[PDB]
Amino acid sequence: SSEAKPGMDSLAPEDGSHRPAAEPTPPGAQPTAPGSLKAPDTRNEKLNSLEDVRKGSENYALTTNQGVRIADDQNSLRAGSRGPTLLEDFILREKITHFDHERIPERIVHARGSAAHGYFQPYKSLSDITKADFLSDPNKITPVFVRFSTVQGGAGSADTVRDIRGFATKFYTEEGIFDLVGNNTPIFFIQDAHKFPDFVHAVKPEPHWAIPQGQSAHDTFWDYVSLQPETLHNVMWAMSDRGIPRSYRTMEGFGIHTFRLINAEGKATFVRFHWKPLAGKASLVWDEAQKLTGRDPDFHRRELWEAIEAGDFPEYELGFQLIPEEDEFKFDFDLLDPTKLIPEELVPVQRVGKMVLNRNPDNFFAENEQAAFHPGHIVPGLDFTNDPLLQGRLFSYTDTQISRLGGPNFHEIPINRPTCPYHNFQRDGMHRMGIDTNPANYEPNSINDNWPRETPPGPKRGGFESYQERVEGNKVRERSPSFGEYYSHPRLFWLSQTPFEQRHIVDGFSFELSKVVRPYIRERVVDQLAHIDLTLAQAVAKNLGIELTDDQLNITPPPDVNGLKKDPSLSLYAIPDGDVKGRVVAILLNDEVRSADLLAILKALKAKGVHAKLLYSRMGEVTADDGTVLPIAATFAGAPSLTVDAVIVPCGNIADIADNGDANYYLMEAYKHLKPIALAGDARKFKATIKIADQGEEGIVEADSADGSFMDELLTLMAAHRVWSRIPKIDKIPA
Amino acid sequence: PHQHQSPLHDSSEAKPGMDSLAPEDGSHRPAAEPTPPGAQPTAPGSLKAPDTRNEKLNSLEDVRKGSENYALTTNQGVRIADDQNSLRAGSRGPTLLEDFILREKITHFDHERIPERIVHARGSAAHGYFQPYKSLSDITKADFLSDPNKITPVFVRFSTVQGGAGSADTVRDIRGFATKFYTEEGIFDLVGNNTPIFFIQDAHKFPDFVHAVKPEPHWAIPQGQSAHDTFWDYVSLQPETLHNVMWAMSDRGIPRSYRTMEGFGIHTFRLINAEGKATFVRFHWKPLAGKASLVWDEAQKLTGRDPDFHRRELWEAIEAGDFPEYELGFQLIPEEDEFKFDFDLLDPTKLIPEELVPVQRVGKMVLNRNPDNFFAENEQAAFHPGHIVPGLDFTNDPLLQGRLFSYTDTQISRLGGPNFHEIPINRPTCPYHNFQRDGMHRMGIDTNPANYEPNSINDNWPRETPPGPKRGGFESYQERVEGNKVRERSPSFGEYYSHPRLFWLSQTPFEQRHIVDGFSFELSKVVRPYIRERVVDQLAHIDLTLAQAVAKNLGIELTDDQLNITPPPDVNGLKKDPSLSLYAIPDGDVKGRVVAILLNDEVRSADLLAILKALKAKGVHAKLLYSRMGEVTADDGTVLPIAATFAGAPSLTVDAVIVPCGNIADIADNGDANYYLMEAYKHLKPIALAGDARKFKATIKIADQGEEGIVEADSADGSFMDELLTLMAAHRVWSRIPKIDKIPA
Amino acid sequence: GVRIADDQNSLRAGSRGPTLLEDFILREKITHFDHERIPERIVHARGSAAHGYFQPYKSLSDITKADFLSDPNKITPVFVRFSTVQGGAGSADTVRDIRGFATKFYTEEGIFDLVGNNTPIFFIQDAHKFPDFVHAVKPEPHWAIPQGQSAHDTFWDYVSLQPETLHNVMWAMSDRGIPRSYRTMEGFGIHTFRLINAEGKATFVRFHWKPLAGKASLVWDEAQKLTGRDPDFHRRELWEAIEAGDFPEYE
Amino acid sequence: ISRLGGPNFHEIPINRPTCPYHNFQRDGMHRMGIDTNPANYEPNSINDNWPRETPPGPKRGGFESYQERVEGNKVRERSPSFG
Amino acid sequence: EYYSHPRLFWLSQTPFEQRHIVDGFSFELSKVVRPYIRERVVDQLAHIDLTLAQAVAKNLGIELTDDQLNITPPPDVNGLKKDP
Ligand code: HEM
Ligand code: HEM
Ligand code: HEM
Repeated sequence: SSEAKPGMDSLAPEDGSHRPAAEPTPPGAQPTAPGSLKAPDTRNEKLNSLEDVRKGSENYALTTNQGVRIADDQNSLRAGSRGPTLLEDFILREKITHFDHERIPERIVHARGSAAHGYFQPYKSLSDITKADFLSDPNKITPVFVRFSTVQGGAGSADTVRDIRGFATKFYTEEGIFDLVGNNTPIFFIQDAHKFPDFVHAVKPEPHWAIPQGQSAHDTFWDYVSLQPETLHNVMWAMSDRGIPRSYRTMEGFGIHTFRLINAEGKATFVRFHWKPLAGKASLVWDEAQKLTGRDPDFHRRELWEAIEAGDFPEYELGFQLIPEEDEFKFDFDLLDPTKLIPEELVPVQRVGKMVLNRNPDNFFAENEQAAFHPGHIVPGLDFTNDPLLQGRLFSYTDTQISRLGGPNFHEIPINRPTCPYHNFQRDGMHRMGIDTNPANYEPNSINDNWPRETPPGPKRGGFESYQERVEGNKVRERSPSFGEYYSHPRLFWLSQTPFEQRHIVDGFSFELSKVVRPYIRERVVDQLAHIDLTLAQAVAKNLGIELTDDQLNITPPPDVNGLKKDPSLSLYAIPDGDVKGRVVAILLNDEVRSADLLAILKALKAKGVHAKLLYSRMGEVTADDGTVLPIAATFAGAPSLTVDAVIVPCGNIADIADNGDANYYLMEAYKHLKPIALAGDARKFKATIKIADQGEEGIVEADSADGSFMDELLTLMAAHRVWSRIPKIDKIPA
Repeated sequence: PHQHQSPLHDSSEAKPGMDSLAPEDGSHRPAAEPTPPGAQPTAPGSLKAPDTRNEKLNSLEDVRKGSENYALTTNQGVRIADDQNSLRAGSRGPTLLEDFILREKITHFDHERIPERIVHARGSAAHGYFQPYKSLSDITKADFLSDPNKITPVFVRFSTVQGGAGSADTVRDIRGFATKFYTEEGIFDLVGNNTPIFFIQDAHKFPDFVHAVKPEPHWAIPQGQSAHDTFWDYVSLQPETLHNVMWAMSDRGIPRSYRTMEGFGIHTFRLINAEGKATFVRFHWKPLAGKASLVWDEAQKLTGRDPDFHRRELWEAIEAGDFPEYELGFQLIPEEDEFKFDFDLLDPTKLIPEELVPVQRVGKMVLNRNPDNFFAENEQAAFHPGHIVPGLDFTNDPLLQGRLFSYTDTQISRLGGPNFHEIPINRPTCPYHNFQRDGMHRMGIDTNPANYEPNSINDNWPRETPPGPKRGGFESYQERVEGNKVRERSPSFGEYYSHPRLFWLSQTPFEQRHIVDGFSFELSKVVRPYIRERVVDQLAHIDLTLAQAVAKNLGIELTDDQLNITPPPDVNGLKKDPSLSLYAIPDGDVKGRVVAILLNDEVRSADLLAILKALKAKGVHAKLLYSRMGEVTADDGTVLPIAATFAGAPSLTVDAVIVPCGNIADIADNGDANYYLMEAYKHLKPIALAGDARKFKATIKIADQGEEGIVEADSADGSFMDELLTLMAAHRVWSRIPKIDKIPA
Repeated sequence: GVRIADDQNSLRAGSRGPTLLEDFILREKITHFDHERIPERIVHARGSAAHGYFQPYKSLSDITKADFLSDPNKITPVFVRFSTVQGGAGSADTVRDIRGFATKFYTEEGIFDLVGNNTPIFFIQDAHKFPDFVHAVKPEPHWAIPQGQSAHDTFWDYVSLQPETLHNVMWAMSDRGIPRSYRTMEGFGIHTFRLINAEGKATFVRFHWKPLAGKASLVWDEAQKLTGRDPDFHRRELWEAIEAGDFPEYE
Repeated sequence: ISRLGGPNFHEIPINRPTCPYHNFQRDGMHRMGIDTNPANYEPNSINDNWPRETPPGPKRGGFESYQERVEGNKVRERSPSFG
Repeated sequence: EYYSHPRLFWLSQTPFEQRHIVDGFSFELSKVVRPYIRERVVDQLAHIDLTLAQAVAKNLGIELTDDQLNITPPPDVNGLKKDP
């Protein structure tokens, strides 16, 4: 009955094993913790400015929100032991009221997201092309807050779904907040913002039954796509492995729209923003990603948090595609068309700076959930263009943030606050934090000598002025004829893919269309694919039991994009960029592990910054051949192959795990998913479960012992991400 | 010199770069020192009195925003170049959707308003401090009452009840008097009214009573008035309302200032000491400035001439250094004495007569600083009687019981969520730590690994604190509860006429006349005559003299049966209690009062010098009035600045009128000057006439020999000013009442 | 009520010009879209519902004066929502959790809501502990992990320190925590309530829902993998059974 | 939106049109209207593209803005004619 | 009283249902990072049923103390050992 009474006092273990070490530790070594407790020495101007709202807990009394000390937090106030609860229990009512009101509306789109703190630093001054203060000095450090997201799913949906990913960066500049709100693909599905609710309604769960969550694999999405060919380009990206990234650290970022850079002389240069991952480009395979939404719906959120806790800081290079004003009409596509990409072969990405994400938040709700990004948040030195999708976004973000964040003072929520000064004549509104002392709440005023005052535009610390673009035309609701091309960009993307990426696009479309109940929708989508590429259209049609007509086989292919048939920068894997730091290997233990193998495996993995998870049939410990006590991180079922990048089976008492269904399935799944597998000594007997002949094959590392050559072979395979050459062999594998 | 021309006459007013617009002489800036009302423009508290400070005011510095020498920016910190124009395609073209500066500015403006308070929507607030006279550790373990040297910052909001946030101050209504104590052991809110009782007994009836008093639902009329059918319909059918109605119909319902009214918690609460002993308590606020009220005609007309009179007077008194001061008082009743009275201690429609249980002086509260921003500090302030601290507890009073639920519930929608305690004005100054998370507008960033208890992950922190003599956890007094679950009023509450009778007989004859006139005026506004008759029938159960006088004014004749109604009994042997009268016991202070001085084009400087010297010595303010603004020149050449016109600052706004000598012919035939005196005369205010100004006695129908309340002499001097200040100490000239009815004003 | 001529384009100054603030059609369409979401339920945010009817077998006037239970021919329309507890509105169906079973009875004498779960008991004894228990089971505050799972430190920390939770924990750990369908689980009001008859006599009562389809549950590996292959499995099965005429029935 | 608690303020009885109103807008706080349309987007084939756009015409036609000619640079500037 | 109702439930289950309860606890506790929490939960299970606690402990590499093996089972519920 002591559990139902005040107080329980000290409940922590005497050994202090409840507390995680405040130092970089590998994933699973320590319990995860709020950022300021895990890495207190990791700081920047924004993190430091948040100290005034940080609340501790240690050695403090439990109180009401009014500061009244609570004596009993286990019971309601009642008339007797077994009596009715009394209306006068203000402690119960305050505690329950706050609980009852915890939830706020989720984001209309990108509701599912994971965020981190970091910093940006430019390589050199960009004063020749932009007067933006954050890009003016190589020694200028700009704090950032980045949120990565899916699009369709709710805040409680799964991470490894097939979707476009959001990549939003809040720059806390000395001249205002700049939000770069992008996606992991260089194009969007639609051309004009007016269609945004139509497209979103089509991709989102269907209105009658609210199915499916985090999936475009349903009738309404494909109905919209079939009737709106402008969507075909982004659909091609979503159907590719781009739609299933391995991690937020292994995907690209793009602003999509052409914006303008404005220099001190007033010269405008067209710009498209890019984020290039230091970890390279890497994606999952469909079966692995779908099953991973089951085994770990928080996979990406977890991987992001744990990489930062390990010191494997996600790093991205900021890049600009720069086009002079006089080159506006030099391309086959309209620069203002967000369904069109600018090929890197035509306009190269100029590396401008680097962003490092080095600290997790303290409280997910207060920092991540309440963060408000808006592409309308630009600074002097930047400007918009007439892109009709960007134009509409400018209205949307401010409007949605009012209801989501409960009013017009959302900029006063700590995460959203600028670190630079902010002063104006705006007043009141729900939850007003700032107390204005200004005698005047209007301008022009004489009572406060007209302060705060306007600042003229200038080279630095000047007021914002829009680029004086010449506008000529009649007031029309009309799409520009220049935007009326829908097939060349999807064709360019398709031909830029490797044959194995092309197979994955075919399988992506085939799987999704098989989930469409109305067959005519499938047929209409296949007809659209025939206007892109006949090989793609035939391969999808075959998987759907659809036969193409003679007329469909005679469809003239769309033209090249300014002479380009393909661009290898559009492929995830064509150009190698694979880094092993931060990757994870499963190590399948047995009851009498050969310690020499394990010592060599771990030493080689550590040298490359590759993590390991020791797996067994149960938790606790196992004892090696030399007496070394090995702690078990998880079971074979607990941390499936889906969650790792490679599998290593060291030697020892193999008979212990040879007939274990879970051990054999672990290898079969990793095999099917094209993951590198390494087998030492008697572990080579597992080749039988994966149908591999005695002579072996590429992608299966094997030797008498785990040593120098063995580990170099496995790490080289890990640098290539997956064993693509294994694809013809997986179809026979029951996994 | 005084011919300042505008810096803007052309298209430059539509362009950026208007730059410095303040006058070169710096006359735009008010002096950051105590100044009398109207001497300087009013200003935010931190700019007017920067040296006036307390723990709460100091803790608000982190959210205070400046302005001087700063760039005009968006809420994102982006410097604005042009705040005069929208972005358009050409100078005569359409506004562009891409104008984010316009949209942010208009969005914030479009969302400025929040719901007003359901009741007490009209209010005025100030910062201050409380300090107890001595330790009260024998009766309460409350930290704020434990040491005479312990200073507790306060935030007080005074209010009306019925009217909206934009309604008038000098209405006939009950007034709210809410005090937020920022104690070291939590926030304690003492949420009271200016009368010792409420209209109703059980909280379940609160929406019925409020809906009846509020504007009628079909047409939303009347504002700030109980003078309508529904209110009197409810009163006529609910005799429990009669006691507070008597207070509302008296001059208590029309206070002169928030500084000149009493405050009461109404409910019996409990004080809990370190030994666990409970003592029943009723809270009182005793005004240092004494008790003073307006008269009906004066109050009603003042809602027109200055709907902001009380808000204004409160703000200016603090700016002048005439700080509102109130003594905290306790009526203490031992637990064993619970059933010793004719009335139920838990009945909020019953007062505890001071003759039976005296008010014990406990401490003093001083309001010494105005807020910086009315919306941020006053509008967003959230008071709740449920906000008690260890050393205090509730009782079973059925009105208090329901209040405990209401305040938290209303504050969620009014203040946009459960984090309203994070709004700067509402924040405790003492530590606050718990496992509550999220909610709209969450400011606090919790670093605790645990958001639950019991927990081992944070070694169970924050932790429960056992109850104790000081710094202990809150524990409810272990009151014995015995009875069946019932929706039933206690028979003990079923007495409605003795307390209204006690109040009535405690009033002076002139206060009694004002109660009769209050009821008569209000009931004359009721359209359905049967309602008037039913109310008169209720008055006959209180006092026959009262009922007959009201009935006469309404053309109603009392029946033989009504004339034979047995009067209600005394209250524990008391027929009356002089503490219930505003004026029976003198307590009139002159400091902070205002005198209108009616100037002429050639004022006798000797009179004006003597008048101003004597007023200043007593801390009485003066306003120099004339037929126009600017200046007038005295007989000796002294240049006199005019504060307002006769029409601009009417007699309603002042406590007394002085007319010095000089060129009286200049103002003798001025309608406004004569009406000024006629109005002040009708409203029973002291009037002083020097030399040729005595010719004004003809407009007020006063004989050559004069009368009490009219100060007159050959010149304004020592005796003249002492006579006027003695009249001002008595507040009004009650003896003048029989003469005012013939006055056309 | 204004007829729209073109729902494909924003209003702009020229075919490649800026969007104009005067496009009231665009702004209304985007404003509504921008404000579609409302807060999800604090608990039981993931749920699936259907319309139906209730009918008593005989008059229960001897034990209760409740009008909906007074006549065997009295048909009471119902709205039922089945749910999980921990997960968001976008979380998966076949998680290991307790299930909600809420019934709204549209009676002739007012709405009666029978708000129950698929287990006969709850985790805790006093409502004061509800935010403590919920915060412990929900995603951890620093990183908002895990979704739809009690398989994390804070939940088991609370359970280890609060033995009153053990009973409902046993039920959650059993196959009761992974039902095959909402049609194949029991329902309970958990609390003892009172029935009051016309003579004023009180009888203590505990409410039960007995599935006509019987009791059936998944196995853990299947339930977990099914949160991946079909996170909408229960919502789908409920909708489709109704569309097929295989009406969920409960006594 | 803030004064009336959401985007469905047109469903408040006084604000309701007396003429028909049908579109693809959904949800929002206090949604009164229960949409039966299988589609909540356009173009759609699942509901044969209904509700449909109406071309502008003499009566009962769709709204079209007057094709005013716009010529000028993007400026934050008062017209001298207003001075 | 916290153990007699969990025991009644446990004893009312089929051996395959009991195996599934053991596996439920084992899988969940394997996901708990702090080992002392797993041990404290196993200690609670020992106050319910020793067969249940031992089976969960084995899957977690936890060894029950002599004191834990000597924990007296909670009483039956009004004479019932099981309710099918
Ligand atoms: C280039 C095409 C687009 C991109 C790259 C994009 C990207 C994003 C991203 C990354 C977020 C989430 C930011 C966060 O982490 O909180 C988001 C939020 C959102 N976007 Fe966009 N978006 C696009 C187009 C649109 C359009 C056309 C509209 C509407 C006209 C729109 C309306 C919204 C809204 C309402 C939100 C939720 C904002 C909030 O609640 O704070 N987006 N978008
Ligand atoms: C002794 C009888 C009563 C007294 C002295 C009293 C006094 C007051 C005062 C002074 C205020 C305004 C606080 C401020 O300045 O912000 C107020 C507000 C209010 N009162 Fe009472 N009240 C009484 C009874 C009730 C009852 C019975 C209820 C309902 C159960 C109630 C509900 C409210 C509500 C809902 C507000 C608005 C508070 C807010 O919006 O922050 N009051 N009361
Ligand atoms: C016998 C124990 C309990 C049972 C069976 C139970 C059951 C449920 C169910 C089924 C719902 C979802 C109704 C729906 O489909 O919308 C729910 C909602 C909820 N429950 Fe309970 N509950 C219990 C205890 C609690 C406690 C102790 C509290 C708080 C003190 C609580 C607070 C809530 C809240 C706030 C909601 C959301 C209601 C809404 O947003 O409409 N529940 N509960």
